Amino acid sequence: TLANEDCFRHESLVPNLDYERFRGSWIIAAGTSEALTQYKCWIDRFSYDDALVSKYTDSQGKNRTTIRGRTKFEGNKFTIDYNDKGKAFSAPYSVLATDYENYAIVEGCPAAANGHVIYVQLRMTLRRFHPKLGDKEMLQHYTLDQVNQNKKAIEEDLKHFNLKYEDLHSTC
Repeated sequence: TLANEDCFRHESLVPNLDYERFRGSWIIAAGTSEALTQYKCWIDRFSYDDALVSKYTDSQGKNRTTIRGRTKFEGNKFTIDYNDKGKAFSAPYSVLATDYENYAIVEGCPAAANGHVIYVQLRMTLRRFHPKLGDKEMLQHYTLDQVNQNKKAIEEDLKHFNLKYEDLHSTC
């Protein structure tokens, strides 16, 4: 049970998380796990009642990977159950803070992060993302710009969990 989940280390600022406003596509900018640095520019798309599609690449944009799973939310807490494929990422997770529209801070316990990670995600939307002819660093520039537009709010929430953004590994 998520009710009895013991691996979370922090109290959420959004215990009554509105799942419908949190859904959508999110790009992971940075986190506390070195092992997750392998999976670059990770995008999680939460959809409908409980669908999740997650997409990433390696460090040279090679080996594009998609994994698909099912979520279950109880307030801020959610589990993802990936299919066989991506099992290392099936875990409980918890939204620690979000303004819904731009950013979220999330904690979780995947085997792939050696059991624990806190990460910062920015909303990925075609409303803000205009792909161009010839942008080699497409996702990368998006992410940095969106981090930078929301940097005060992100820093304030992180500080609340005894973190600073400059202590996180950059993962896009």
